[PDB]
Amino acid sequence: NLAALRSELQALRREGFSPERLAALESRLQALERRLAALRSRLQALRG
Amino acid sequence: GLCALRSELQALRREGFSPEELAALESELQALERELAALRSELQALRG
Repeated sequence: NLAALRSELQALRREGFSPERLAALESRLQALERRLAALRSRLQALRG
Repeated sequence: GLCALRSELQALRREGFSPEELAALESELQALERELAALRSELQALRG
């Protein structure tokens, strides 16, 4: 579902939408992914 | 994606992990869930 958000983000960049909000949405998406990866490593740490 | 981390967290509770142990993980999960819902509404905000 995250890649689906990236597809919608890129589609908005192709359609020439607001660069200020698409940039904040991109950096917000990069932050959420970098926090999901850390949350995966914590649950995985309980098994190794 | 994020759905697997929810199932991975719910399964830990099924494995005997008390809600106090996963409190840091369940609060980080919900913080990303609402982050995901906010990012989706921001997408509709541009198309709006």
